[PDB]
Amino acid sequence: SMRKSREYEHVRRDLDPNEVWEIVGELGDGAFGKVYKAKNKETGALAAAKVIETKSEEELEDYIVEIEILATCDHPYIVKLLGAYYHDGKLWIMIEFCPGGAVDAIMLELDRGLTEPQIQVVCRQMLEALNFLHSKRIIHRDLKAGNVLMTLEGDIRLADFGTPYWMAPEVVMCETDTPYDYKADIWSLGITLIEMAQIEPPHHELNPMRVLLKIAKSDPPTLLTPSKWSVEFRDFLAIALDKNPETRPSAAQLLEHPFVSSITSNKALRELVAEAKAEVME
Ligand SMILES: Cc1ccc(-n2nc(C(C)(C)C)cc2NC(=O)Nc2ccc(OCCN3CCOCC3)c3ccccc23)cc1
Repeated sequence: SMRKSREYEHVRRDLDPNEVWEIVGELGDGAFGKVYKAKNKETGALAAAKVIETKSEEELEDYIVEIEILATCDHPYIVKLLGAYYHDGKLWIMIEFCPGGAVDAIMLELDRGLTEPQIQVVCRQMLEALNFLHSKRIIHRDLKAGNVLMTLEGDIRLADFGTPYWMAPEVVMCETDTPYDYKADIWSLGITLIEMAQIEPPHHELNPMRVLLKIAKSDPPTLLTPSKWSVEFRDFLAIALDKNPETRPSAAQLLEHPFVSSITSNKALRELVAEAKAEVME
């Protein structure tokens, strides 16, 4: 047999998105692609929409993988799928708009890194989400501050905009599957905490040519000024930034670590997003 133009479970090809969704503007960009802000026709709910110019039905089948993953990952600390449409020769993906901004953009505008209680909340929530991702046998593979988006309410939304300062050593060294692929996120998480503490990641100052080398041959990175930080934090990094994927701890194991195991309030991150919000206009 052979199938032509299959009907995908979370996609509607029988309806224009412009019936439901009003294009309000361009949400900036990098080298990611073409993303747009949009308003709901019935409710006025804000959302972000990306559009891809798919030539063939073989291409379309590739790009919908992102939709299948987004749909199956319904969790309080992960971007949330609202819908997908395939109209004309354009695939539309939409998720709930995030008005806090990426954690790195927050750091840029304040010209300062996060405080420790700020880092603790991000860490605990990132951990809750990774534990869920690994629950579904899904690996992120590109964790960094730029993929941590913020709401005004105080909670993160984990994203992925699909140079390698956050790459795990076993992945740097690889020349070719393995039972400890999920662990690579845990290295990247650790590098993300240092990025959040010091604005930039380790080895930021080097020729990018040298970065894979440096990561392969160096001892795990540590905080530039340990005295400024808690013992719980330094210890957390030490066991998270383990070069052996086999002895590196799971997301679940770290949740029990005293650096995050008593964090219940999201307050410090509510307070953070507000400062950033207040300095947008002045
Ligand atoms: C191949 C592939 C497969 C899966 C993914 N993938 N995996 C995840 C998990 C792991 C977190 C569940 C998430 C994603 N994808 C994303 O999070 N992708 C996106 C990033 C940034 C965006 O917009 C910019 C930000 N914008 C403005 C602020 O408010 C939020 C929206 C997006 C706008 C609309 C639709 C998707 C967007 C990625 C790639």
